[PDB]
Amino acid sequence: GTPPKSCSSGPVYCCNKTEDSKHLDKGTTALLGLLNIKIGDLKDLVGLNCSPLSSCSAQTVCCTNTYQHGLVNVGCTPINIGL
Ligand code: NA
Repeated sequence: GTPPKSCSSGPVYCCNKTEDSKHLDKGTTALLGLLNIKIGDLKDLVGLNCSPLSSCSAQTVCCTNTYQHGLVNVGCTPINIGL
């Protein structure tokens, strides 16, 4: 029948690291600048080195956008796909 659903949009991502969009470190801010992502328009979390799931030992999040094969994700919120 219906398949299981979690994120309203996109797949569940497994991200090595997540950061508050309003407290990014200087390295992450620079990388986003390099990608021409406008930081002031971001909400929630930024994920770095993210891959979509179809098991994750790091952070499982739902994101609005993924860039450069998951180097950076934006609009990410924590999600719990377990019990
Ligand atoms: Na762990």
